[PDB]
Amino acid sequence: LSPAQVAGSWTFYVQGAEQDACTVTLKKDRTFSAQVSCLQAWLGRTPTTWSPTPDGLLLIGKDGSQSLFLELREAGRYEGSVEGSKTLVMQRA
Repeated sequence: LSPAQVAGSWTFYVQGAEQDACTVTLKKDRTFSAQVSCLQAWLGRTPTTWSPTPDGLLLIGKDGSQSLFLELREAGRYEGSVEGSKTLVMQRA
Protein backbone atom coordinates (compact mmCIF):
# COMPACT_ATOMS: atom_id res chain seq x y z
CA LEU A 1 0.00 0.00 0.00
CA SER A 2 1.33 3.53 -0.92
CA PRO A 3 1.18 6.25 1.74
CA ALA A 4 -1.92 7.67 -0.04
CA GLN A 5 -3.68 4.28 0.55
CA VAL A 6 -2.85 4.30 4.32
CA ALA A 7 -3.38 8.04 5.05
CA GLY A 8 -6.48 9.34 6.78
CA SER A 9 -8.43 9.00 10.02
CA TRP A 10 -7.34 6.14 12.35
CA THR A 11 -8.50 5.12 15.82
CA PHE A 12 -5.86 3.74 18.21
CA TYR A 13 -6.49 1.75 21.39
CA VAL A 14 -4.84 -0.93 23.52
CA GLN A 15 -6.68 -4.26 23.23
CA GLY A 16 -8.84 -4.76 26.36
CA ALA A 17 -8.99 -0.95 26.85
CA GLU A 18 -11.24 0.02 23.85
CA GLN A 19 -12.98 2.72 26.01
CA ASP A 20 -9.62 4.68 26.00
CA ALA A 21 -9.43 5.27 22.21
CA CYS A 22 -7.63 8.09 20.36
CA THR A 23 -8.43 9.28 16.78
CA VAL A 24 -5.30 10.49 14.87
CA THR A 25 -4.90 11.68 11.28
CA LEU A 26 -2.10 10.00 9.29
CA LYS A 27 -1.26 12.85 6.92
CA LYS A 28 -0.36 12.04 3.26
CA ASP A 29 3.18 13.47 3.88
CA ARG A 30 3.78 10.67 6.49
CA THR A 31 3.28 12.87 9.61
CA PHE A 32 0.45 12.86 12.15
CA SER A 33 -2.07 15.34 13.49
CA ALA A 34 -1.21 16.71 16.98
CA GLN A 35 -3.62 14.11 18.52
CA VAL A 36 -0.72 11.54 18.13
CA SER A 37 0.38 12.88 21.60
CA CYS A 38 -2.01 10.19 23.02
CA LEU A 39 0.34 7.34 21.97
CA GLN A 40 2.86 8.62 24.62
CA ALA A 41 0.69 6.79 27.22
CA TRP A 42 1.24 3.48 25.34
CA LEU A 43 4.64 3.58 23.56
CA GLY A 44 8.17 4.23 24.91
CA ARG A 45 8.97 6.34 21.82
CA THR A 46 6.38 8.91 20.64
CA PRO A 47 5.97 8.63 16.82
CA THR A 48 6.60 11.67 14.55
CA THR A 49 6.42 9.89 11.15
CA TRP A 50 5.11 6.66 9.63
CA SER A 51 5.93 4.39 6.70
CA PRO A 52 3.93 1.54 5.19
CA THR A 53 5.58 -1.85 4.53
CA PRO A 54 4.33 -4.70 2.35
CA ASP A 55 2.68 -6.43 5.36
CA GLY A 56 2.34 -3.68 7.94
CA LEU A 57 3.22 -0.22 9.13
CA LEU A 58 6.16 1.48 10.91
CA LEU A 59 5.60 4.25 13.42
CA ILE A 60 8.92 6.12 13.65
CA GLY A 61 10.28 8.39 16.40
CA LYS A 62 11.96 11.77 16.03
CA ASP A 63 15.47 10.23 15.71
CA GLY A 64 14.39 7.88 12.94
CA SER A 65 14.20 4.81 15.23
CA GLN A 66 11.24 2.40 15.42
CA SER A 67 8.42 3.39 17.78
CA LEU A 68 6.36 0.32 16.70
CA PHE A 69 5.83 -2.12 13.83
CA LEU A 70 2.18 -3.15 13.33
CA GLU A 71 1.04 -6.08 11.18
CA LEU A 72 -1.74 -5.56 8.60
CA ARG A 73 -4.64 -7.79 9.72
CA GLU A 74 -7.42 -6.94 7.20
CA ALA A 75 -8.57 -3.87 5.31
CA GLY A 76 -8.16 -0.78 7.50
CA ARG A 77 -6.74 -2.60 10.57
CA TYR A 78 -3.20 -3.00 11.97
CA GLU A 79 -2.12 -4.64 15.27
CA GLY A 80 1.29 -4.25 16.95
CA SER A 81 2.86 -6.12 19.88
CA VAL A 82 3.86 -3.60 22.56
CA GLU A 83 6.28 -4.11 25.54
CA GLY A 84 4.38 -5.41 28.62
CA SER A 85 2.61 -7.98 26.30
CA LYS A 86 -0.02 -5.42 25.18
CA THR A 87 -1.52 -5.14 21.61
CA LEU A 88 -2.01 -1.69 20.04
CA VAL A 89 -4.85 -1.74 17.54
CA MET A 90 -5.28 0.89 14.83
CA GLN A 91 -8.47 0.78 12.75
CA ARG A 92 -10.01 3.26 10.33
CA ALA A 93 -13.19 4.79 11.85
